[PDB]
Amino acid sequence: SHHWGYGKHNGPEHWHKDFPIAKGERQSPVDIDTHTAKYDPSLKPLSVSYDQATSLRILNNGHAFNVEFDDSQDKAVLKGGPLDGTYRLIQFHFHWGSLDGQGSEHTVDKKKYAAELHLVHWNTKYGDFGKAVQQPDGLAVLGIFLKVGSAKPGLQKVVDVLDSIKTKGKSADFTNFDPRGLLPESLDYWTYPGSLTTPPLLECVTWIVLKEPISVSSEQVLKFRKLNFNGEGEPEELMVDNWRPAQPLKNRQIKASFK
Ligand SMILES: NS(=O)(=O)c1ccc(NC(=S)Nc2ccc(F)cc2)cc1
Ligand code: NA
Ligand code: NA
Ligand SMILES: [Zn+2]
Repeated sequence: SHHWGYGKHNGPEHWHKDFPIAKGERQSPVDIDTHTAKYDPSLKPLSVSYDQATSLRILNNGHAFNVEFDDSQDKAVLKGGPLDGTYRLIQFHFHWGSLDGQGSEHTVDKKKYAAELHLVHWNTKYGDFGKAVQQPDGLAVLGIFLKVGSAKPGLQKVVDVLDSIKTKGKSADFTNFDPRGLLPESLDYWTYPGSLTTPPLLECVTWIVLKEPISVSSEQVLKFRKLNFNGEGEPEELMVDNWRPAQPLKNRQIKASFK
């Protein structure tokens, strides 16, 4: 069984030994150089259709926490933009720092944000998530930066349940959560082909990274930082700095949806 994480001994610089694709040609995250990304008039309008989203549960997996959705039907889907066809929401999670000056996976002109939200969707032409991650167009991840400032009211229900899932393997019922409350006003975005940012690092993702960050309060992010990577009863290792740094861009171009 694998033992990867974010520490010195098991962090991103070690992942390649068990997961050689770590050094592949389309790894994520990347730095988004805003002066090299080009506006693409071919991109169709982005469609985020979350009205019928059905959240179920929140889980501390020892790496982050996942808010999981019922994806047994097209209840919450992402379409348009660079995407061909229909991508179903399965879960969201975050990456964050020990300090407000770090935490995001993607960077913007080398700027690190305090955190990054990933809304994970799978291409319904492949039938199930497990099949989709074996395809180069299997997933679409909508990435949203978080900066510290004013509180995000739509985040507070997530913050308040974290006390109940402090340690690895703990879960809690998490019904009726509306992920629309985590979006910024603008859907302007950058897009490029990449990968999962954790093991197994599969090169199956179309990344759609929104330009406009959301603002969360210091108190909200402080509560993320009280989570634990460890299991119950084990020595405490605070769940902080669960982000992979930027990877080589290699042959890829980042396209902008906006002028
Ligand atoms: N940070 S991320 O790139 O958005 C990201 C999104 C999703 C996942 N993996 C999930 S949900 N399960 C999974 C399990 C077994 C596999 F073989 C493959 C994937 C990891 C990272
Ligand atoms: Na677009
Ligand atoms: Na915003
Ligand atoms: Zn992620």
